[PDB]
Amino acid sequence: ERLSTLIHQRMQEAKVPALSVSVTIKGVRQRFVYGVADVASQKANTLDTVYELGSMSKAFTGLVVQILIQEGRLRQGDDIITYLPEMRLNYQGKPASLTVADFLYHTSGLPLRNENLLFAPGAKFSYASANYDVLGAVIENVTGKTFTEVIAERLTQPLGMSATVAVKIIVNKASGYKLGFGKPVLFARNHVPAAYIHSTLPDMEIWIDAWLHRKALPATLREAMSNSWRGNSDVPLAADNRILYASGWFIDQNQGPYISHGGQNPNFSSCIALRPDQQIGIVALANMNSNLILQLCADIDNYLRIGKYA
Repeated sequence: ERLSTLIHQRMQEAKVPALSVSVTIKGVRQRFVYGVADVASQKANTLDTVYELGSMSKAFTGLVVQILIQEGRLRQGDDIITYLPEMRLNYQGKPASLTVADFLYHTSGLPLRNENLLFAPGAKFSYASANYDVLGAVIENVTGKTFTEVIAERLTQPLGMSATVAVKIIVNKASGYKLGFGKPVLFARNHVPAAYIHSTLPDMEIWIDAWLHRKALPATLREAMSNSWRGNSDVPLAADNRILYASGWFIDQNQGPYISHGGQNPNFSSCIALRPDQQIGIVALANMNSNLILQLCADIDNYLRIGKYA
């Protein structure tokens, strides 16, 4: 019957040592912080505990690419070769053509030179985490700066997300655990844009708030946020999935707009979901990789939408 029972039950069923969840609706927000950030040391999961975002880093990368487009320093249509001269890619026998968009929207067909594509670029949606390391490079080639600097310069400092960092060790970072019979501790520079932004719950709340009040930020950010939520429709959709991919977010119109993404690292998992017509923002951070954490934001959304999750 209760939101804390749902969250605590999912935490146990998923066997994640620590779970932090934040839920906001109509400007009322509650936090659910459970468990331990480090098992052996019995260090409690606190508001300060730092998590890996995994694929939820892609929304940060995607927003920056959008800011750069909004400024005229880039276009989605731009050939990738101009920014990454080295990486030429193959399809059939023929050297393929690739655009920034192909990376943003996961239509690249990446199985990085001398490589064969799974399909002609633009032909299909196929999620490849590597697509956003490519855009990490692009953002570097464009600004002449490091990804880490651009993220801090463009997004975290202006938004005041002090504990959020794209890392080129960080205290307060929870231990990462894997799952076998029982949970063994398991606690990559080119892969940070796709998967290695680190943040805290309060900082992810700030991020959620900026997206929920994006009409009241400086125009450059605001127009880039709008464009960030434009899903790519020029792909085949499956019979039971017509959801679109936008800049590091899944966009679903069913009982929507419902805007979301999961994070799935070796040792960490997470999910974020926004329903901006009701001012709903949900974020979950966990220190273990579980498929149930990925579904947790949708449980919470069901609970808010109809009072049922079972």
